[PDB]
Amino acid sequence: MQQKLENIKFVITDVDGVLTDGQLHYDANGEAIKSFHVRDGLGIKMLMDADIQVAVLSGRDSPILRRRIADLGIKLFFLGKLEKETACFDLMKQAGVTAEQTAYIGDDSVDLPAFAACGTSFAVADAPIYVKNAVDHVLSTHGGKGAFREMSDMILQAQGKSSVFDTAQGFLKSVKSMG
Amino acid sequence: MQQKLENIKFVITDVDGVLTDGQLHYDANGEAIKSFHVRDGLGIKMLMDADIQVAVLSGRDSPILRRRIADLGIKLFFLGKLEKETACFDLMKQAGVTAEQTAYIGDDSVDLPAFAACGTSFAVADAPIYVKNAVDHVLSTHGGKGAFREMSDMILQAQGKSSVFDTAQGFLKSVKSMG
Amino acid sequence: MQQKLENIKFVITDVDGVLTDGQLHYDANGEAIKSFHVRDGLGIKMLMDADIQVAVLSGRDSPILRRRIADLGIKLFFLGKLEKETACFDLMKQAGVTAEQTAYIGDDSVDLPAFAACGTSFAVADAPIYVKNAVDHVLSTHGGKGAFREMSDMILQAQGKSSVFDTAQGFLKSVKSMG
Amino acid sequence: MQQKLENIKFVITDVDGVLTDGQLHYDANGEAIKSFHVRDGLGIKMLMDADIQVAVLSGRDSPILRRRIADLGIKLFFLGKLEKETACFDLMKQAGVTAEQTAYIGDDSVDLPAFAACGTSFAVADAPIYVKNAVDHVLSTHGGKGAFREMSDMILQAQGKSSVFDTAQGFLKSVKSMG
Ligand SMILES: O=C(O)[C@@]1(O)C[C@@H](O)[C@@H](O)[C@@H]([C@H](O)CO)O1
Ligand SMILES: O=C(O)[C@@]1(O)C[C@@H](O)[C@@H](O)[C@@H]([C@H](O)CO)O1
Ligand SMILES: O=C(O)[C@@]1(O)C[C@@H](O)[C@@H](O)[C@@H]([C@H](O)CO)O1
Ligand SMILES: O=C(O)[C@@]1(O)C[C@@H](O)[C@@H](O)[C@@H]([C@H](O)CO)O1
Repeated sequence: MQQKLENIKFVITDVDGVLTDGQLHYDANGEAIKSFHVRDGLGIKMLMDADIQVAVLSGRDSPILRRRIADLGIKLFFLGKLEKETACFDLMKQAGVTAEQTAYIGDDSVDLPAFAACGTSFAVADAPIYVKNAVDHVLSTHGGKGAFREMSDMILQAQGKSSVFDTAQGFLKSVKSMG
Repeated sequence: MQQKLENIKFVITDVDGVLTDGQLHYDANGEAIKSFHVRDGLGIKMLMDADIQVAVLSGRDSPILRRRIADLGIKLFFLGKLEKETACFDLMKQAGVTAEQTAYIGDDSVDLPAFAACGTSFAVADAPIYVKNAVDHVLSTHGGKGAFREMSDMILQAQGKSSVFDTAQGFLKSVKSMG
Repeated sequence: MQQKLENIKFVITDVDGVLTDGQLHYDANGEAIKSFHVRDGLGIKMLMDADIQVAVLSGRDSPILRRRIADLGIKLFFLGKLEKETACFDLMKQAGVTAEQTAYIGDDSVDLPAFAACGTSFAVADAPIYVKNAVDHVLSTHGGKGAFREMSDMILQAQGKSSVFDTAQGFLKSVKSMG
Repeated sequence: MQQKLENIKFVITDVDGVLTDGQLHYDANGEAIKSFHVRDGLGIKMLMDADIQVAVLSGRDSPILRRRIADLGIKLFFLGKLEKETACFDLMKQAGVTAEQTAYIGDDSVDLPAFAACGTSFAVADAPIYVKNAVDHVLSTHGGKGAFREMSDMILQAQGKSSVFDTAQGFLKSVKSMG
């Protein structure tokens, strides 16, 4: 993984079952709550601060997700988008990066075309076998439990930028970019 | 399981403890949130697209559940229905299928008559022993964690229709029927 | 456990960490959602139908809990009550039963006086060691995951009344008392 | 741990991933629900009653968190505070205690400066390796599942004050200070 992890400048993430644990919390009007993970959020800020852009690609759209996106300072994203191959290529163009500079993390069949578009692919731990087979690296953490952060930790460390998370002094240098 | 799985044209599912993990999220006015699983939802759409109808049978009713049902394009259902044997037979009549073409997935005693009505029965992994004893197949996944999708995956693969989930090209052929 | 389980006519249950998993879901105004378990609810109805009364004893009170209590047909209860010894004795008096006819299920220190008041005591699986030490029986299921139902199943079976849950015909005889 | 645990007079806790399991439950307007743990709450009251002050230190702020803080009788706290070293020292000054009388419990990189400021540090069980490496003691319980209570139990027992939790009589002596 080292040689691909080293050249990542852009990360695209699916939401449901990656940034969340797959649960859709309905009320009478549809999605009412989305549950994201706090250590994921910090990982997102760490990547951005380390000159790695972050994008969101989801087959669902909601004002809730759009709010979490704003909270995190995420700029590039396509929502309600079920055909994800063309979506990935469009996001890379906006990011000013190539496919081999791009990493994608997913959990289900809808992500299979995204895995094909991006140079590096990750699956969350609770992903089905046919998804795990299609990615470069299967993560040890379940979706919505820090799976993104585990990935972001890997990418940063590969590029020698682990101080932001493994030392008090490293964190307290990018602290203005953390929230 | 192959010979029964091959002839399934209709799936009836219980909600609480199957499509959910059994939790009822109350507020002051009763049920306030229901949590469904995203990979279950995709499995539901995949079955329908593969000419397998899907129905919901629940001993509880709520505007929340009725919304999730609408979101998924599910047509046939009986809610607030605790006597489930007659309910299953009525649903099969509406579906235009027979009992041996019908599969049911449940988690508790209330589902025991449904298991008797349908030709093929599944239990979620966290079902009690007396429920596991009564079904044809006990699933490895807990309710609300993809138990339905595990079943739907099994049914499709038995009928040679796994491409919709295990290949990017298969998924990107039924993509208009996925949401 | 058989000889005590056989003579139980009354069950008193704690809420947080027994009927729930211990989580308190706050909004700005305090408790906003309480999550109960569906298989617990059915167990509650089964006990009542088998001439075993059910009571709730909680150190917290909320309109949410009061709603779930009404939904279940539970009549006897004391809420916001942190001194639970006197509370248990008062509930037994209302139930028309004795201490050796009474079972209590708890998860934390506040339940320790309740264990002392009632003849039979249960601890949920995730209870601390000092709680497990104080009860007659430690359950295998975690609080809010069917711990009550596991107990209710035990009590009924001890008294020869397991048909209501382990047979379709048994369930479909008390079906009007199930919801 | 005994010699440090014995002289603790002040505990500072992080919220997300310690008092909660790391999940941020968004609606359209941001954080909509925070989930705390009931056995944690009792541990908080037990510490305070045993002349150990409790403080909250979080990089996030919300009316929800401020409500839970009020519910628990917690007085000292700094919210929305991402640089936590100076924050810890300020809290100790308000508490009238020293650094070697102070214990901190965290789960992520943002807590690394807090670990350095306080004499005794704890990590929740699901904390990353670089956090576990930085603390005096790694807890066996996951964040939001009683990790705080496990710590509070340890501190009290070290100081000979375990009766409040391991005996009915001990609990029923500080019962007015428990809620
Ligand atoms: O919202 C989050 O997920 C995030 O990780 C984001 C960060 O901005 C950071 O604020 C962290 C906490 O505030 C750190 O204690 O929350
Ligand atoms: O709501 C869902 O559960 C579902 O699985 C349904 C599908 O329509 C699909 O939209 C999927 C996601 O949108 C795929 O990324 O959500
Ligand atoms: O609300 C429940 O927990 C309960 O178990 C109660 C029962 O009344 C019953 O209705 C069951 C479901 O309705 C059975 O499918 O819900
Ligand atoms: O809100 C809680 O977490 C707390 O633990 C706090 C305590 O005040 C106590 O009231 C307990 C329950 O009320 C005990 O049954 O709740």
